[PDB]
Amino acid sequence: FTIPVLKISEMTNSRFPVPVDQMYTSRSEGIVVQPQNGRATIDGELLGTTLVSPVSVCNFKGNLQAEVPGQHQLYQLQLTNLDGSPIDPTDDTPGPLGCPDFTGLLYGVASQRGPGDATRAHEARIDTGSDTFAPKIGQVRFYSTSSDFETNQPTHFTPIGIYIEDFNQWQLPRYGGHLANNNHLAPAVSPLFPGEQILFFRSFIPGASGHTNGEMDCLLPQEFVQHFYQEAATARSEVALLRFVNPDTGRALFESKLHKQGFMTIASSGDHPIIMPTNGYFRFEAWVNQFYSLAPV
Amino acid sequence: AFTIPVLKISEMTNSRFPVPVDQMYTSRSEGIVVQPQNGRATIDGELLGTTLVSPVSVCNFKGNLQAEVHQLYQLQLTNLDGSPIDPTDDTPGPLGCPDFTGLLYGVASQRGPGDATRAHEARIDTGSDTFAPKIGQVRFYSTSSDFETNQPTHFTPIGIYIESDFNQWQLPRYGGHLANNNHLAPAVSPLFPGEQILFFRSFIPGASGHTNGEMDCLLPQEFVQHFYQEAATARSEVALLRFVNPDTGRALFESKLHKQGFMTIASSGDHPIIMPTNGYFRFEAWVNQFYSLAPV
Repeated sequence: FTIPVLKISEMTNSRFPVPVDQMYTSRSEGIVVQPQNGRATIDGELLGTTLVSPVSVCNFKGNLQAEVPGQHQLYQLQLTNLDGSPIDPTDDTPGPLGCPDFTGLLYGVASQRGPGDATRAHEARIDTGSDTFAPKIGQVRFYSTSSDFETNQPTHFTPIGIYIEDFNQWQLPRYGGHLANNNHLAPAVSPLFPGEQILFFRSFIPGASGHTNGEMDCLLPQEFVQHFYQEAATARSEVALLRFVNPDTGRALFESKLHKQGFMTIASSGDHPIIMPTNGYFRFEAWVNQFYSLAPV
Repeated sequence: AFTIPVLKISEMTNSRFPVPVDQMYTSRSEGIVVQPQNGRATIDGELLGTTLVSPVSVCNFKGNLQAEVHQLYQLQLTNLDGSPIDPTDDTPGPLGCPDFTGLLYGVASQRGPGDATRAHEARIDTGSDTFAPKIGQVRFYSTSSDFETNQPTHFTPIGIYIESDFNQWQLPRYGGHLANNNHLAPAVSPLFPGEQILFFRSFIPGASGHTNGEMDCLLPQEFVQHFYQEAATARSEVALLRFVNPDTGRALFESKLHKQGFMTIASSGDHPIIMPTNGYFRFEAWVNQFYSLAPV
């Protein structure tokens, strides 16, 4: 079994198409950690709405069906899957792969190519928390400060950041609209062993407006998802022991438990970033059980 | 031991622009020098040009909003990973720097003071005289004046703006109009008769005007990452590959993966290489540059 050699700064966030900024740990007090993107067993089984492509999460693609009545510069998208295939509500997923897994005002740019090679693009916002947001059945709407959009022309939404007018990275959206309950969701995760906390790979996504640190925590960097999908090595135990080492010194910095279901934990207490030498990276050490005792920090 | 990751064309990421690969494509490249700087990696694991491993960083910019030169701003670039720009590096420019000339359309965002944020459309003319990323000098025009001076700023790429036109094979002057490029990954071309380079093409978004946004890269970003990661020794100058249909069982065609980091096939003319969706490349054997490939 193996994990690719990568510095924190070479990692890609698996919940938003941007690099990882830092490792971070938390008590996650009063919160259910149940992301749907960046979900993969160390076995190579992708969960939730997780796809392998690292530049597709939070992107949308589909036909510009029409403009909603009354509301201006608010457009209705008829989604296809990001790879072009038609949206299939019968799939055993909460929603289309790469679909945002948080509630908030997603800021981005909607572009079109057509008729012919004619193109146009403008800022756009999609409220993943709005009642009408129903990507599971292909119904998604975006607001734009421009009316320069063609009806029935291929359209794509490129994500950028969050717009604050609120952004809740742990609040799952209703993939099927206000009249449907989510299903097929990757399970929530949490540390079960005393003194441990989940280790997150955090990024500060861009803010388009208002106040926000745009904190976005994912359980595994996208590269680990791709590697597990690719290797499909058998999990010899429920926990793969990793050890963060500093190639510069030869010094190892701390150990972490990579759980079979796809998340890491460390022996730590409180909400704080895990600051380490820039060239540090994780390496597989051995197979242990969930009772393995880790030294703090 | 050499290997290439199992991937469908639709699972591949373009190495010159942060978007998925749309299709394989081949060309005579008539009257054109193929010398991209991004997506450059020897099958040995040696990264060339301005190539980085991160798949979401190419064509992005980061730095301080130094000042206004009307709604034209001067950036004081840092490397994408935060480290200061170092012109002494043996690279043409900072890693991930665009390797084409044109009007790059995107969005410039800021966070600061405190957790205050703001973002607006922005354009960077990688062909403009002032464009000098090798020394950290880059400017962006925005239809908004809502930008803070001396606040961390980031440029997220999106597409091309057509008004100076997009030329995917014209390298920008990384050091500004008063300096010549250097440390450039070498140009590549097919040397064997009847062969042409096999490109991994994507249609990047158009922000305005007419354009198919064709962007051809020599290797999908995943192969760059894999070679960087494996660093397996090249037993010969050419790694023979086969594109197989897992559905059926048999080969569709063969391609030669050159040690320097580019592929060629036996083909003639400019056209897309259309194959069954589940098809993917696999390493077959080590051959020399004289290996004869069957057409198509």
